[PDB]
Amino acid sequence: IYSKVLVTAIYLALFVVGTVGNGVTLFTLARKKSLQSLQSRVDYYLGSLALSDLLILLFALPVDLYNFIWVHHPWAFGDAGCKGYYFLREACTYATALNVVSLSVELYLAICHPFKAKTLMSRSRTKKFISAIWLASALLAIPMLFTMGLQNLVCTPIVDTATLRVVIQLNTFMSFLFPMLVASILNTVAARRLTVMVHPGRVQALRRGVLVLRAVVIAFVVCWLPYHVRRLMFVYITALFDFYHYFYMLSNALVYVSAAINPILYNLAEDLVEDWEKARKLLEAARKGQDDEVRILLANGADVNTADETGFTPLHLAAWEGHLGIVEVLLKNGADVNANDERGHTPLHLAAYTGHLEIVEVLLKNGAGVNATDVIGTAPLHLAAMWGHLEIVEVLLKNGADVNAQDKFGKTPFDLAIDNGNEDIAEVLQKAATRELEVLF
Ligand SMILES: COc1cccc(OC)c1-c1cc(C(=O)N[C@]2(C(=O)O)[C@@H]3C[C@H]4C[C@H](C[C@@H]2C4)C3)nn1-c1ccnc2cc(Cl)ccc12
Repeated sequence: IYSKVLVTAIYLALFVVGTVGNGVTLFTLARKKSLQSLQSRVDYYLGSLALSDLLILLFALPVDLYNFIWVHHPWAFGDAGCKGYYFLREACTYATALNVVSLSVELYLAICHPFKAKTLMSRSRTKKFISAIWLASALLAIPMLFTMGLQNLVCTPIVDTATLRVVIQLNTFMSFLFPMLVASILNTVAARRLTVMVHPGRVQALRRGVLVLRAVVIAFVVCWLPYHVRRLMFVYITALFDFYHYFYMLSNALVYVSAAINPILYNLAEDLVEDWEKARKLLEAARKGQDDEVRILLANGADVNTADETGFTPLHLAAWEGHLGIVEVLLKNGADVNANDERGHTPLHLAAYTGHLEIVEVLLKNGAGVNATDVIGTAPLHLAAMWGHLEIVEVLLKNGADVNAQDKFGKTPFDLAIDNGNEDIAEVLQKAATRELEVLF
């Protein structure tokens, strides 16, 4: 009896947040206009999946909560509500299945037949086609009007178990399993081709669409499998009989919980990957040298102080690749000049390494740590003397570089200069050293 309240509270909560959630999602994707066509066509399929979820929450859930609340009470929705409850529930399972299949085809064609896709696909055609999806869904659901009926009050099948075993089997085959098999094959083949095509506005959309499709396909199996499993049992199939009763109950809730959380989830997940893509784009743009792309991303709201798995900020990559323009703009939008990575390298280490003179100047001008030492004990002057960048050694020494600094290997930059046959560079450190001796006295 106590559980009834607990289930009610949970079931009511799922209803209000589920209806409003899917409603907001429906109204949002409606207003939403994207320049990339596929972005739109993806959102059309995401609309009809939110509609399918909303219908089930408005029409089906309330009937269940009554069936749960009033156990073994008369069916109080008439023969119309009886036949209709299963029509809508069957009409939505088809709609969802045809959407995830239609979406996966459009996204397969995009990647694997682009110059066949360009000549076939359009926002208008997708919109007109998603109508056909809901028609087919309604026509495929018509048989459930005749299978279910009212008797003595129970909304129970009004047809033989033989004829009923057929429809349940035909339902589960192409409202599930067929879509699952088609979605996973097409999305796999496409995703493999996509990761190869990497090894532009349209190309961005594809990576988004493939993520979306893998997210909805995983969300589709977790929700509808225990349900369709439960259905499949009726067709084929004690003390555990009462224990297998819990599965039936658990499978219903799952369809509802999923349908209610998916909007709250998708939006939560979209935000994270939305920024994760911006940050990933900035790092690529910085290292590549697309000074244009960087400008756009920083305005968009990309994190100036992003990092790699290694701990390479954009300023590390720009300084390393020697993109003075990108270095200048990164510092302009408040990049950490003294930022460290795993090995403990600052940008000034990398600009002294590759030997970009003016970047070394800019980093120091914007307050770079001149003596900054890494894990191995190495400093920027070690690296300039190592590669023999005489001009960089000059400015480093000029900006208060420690000519004496030794590493873990017990080698100073003076030694490294000699050890690389850099006769000129070595001569400058000797001069610099004896000057430091005289001020020390
Ligand atoms: C022989 O059936 C099973 C055997 C083993 C496990 C089962 O479910 C966990 C089932 C099963 C499936 C359905 C099952 O899927 N009913 C429906 C439903 O979804 O509500 C009903 C009946 C038809 C038309 C329509 C849609 C389908 C199939 C309404 N109902 N159902 C059950 C039938 C009879 N007694 C059961 C007792 C227990 Cl403890 C659990 C399940 C039972």
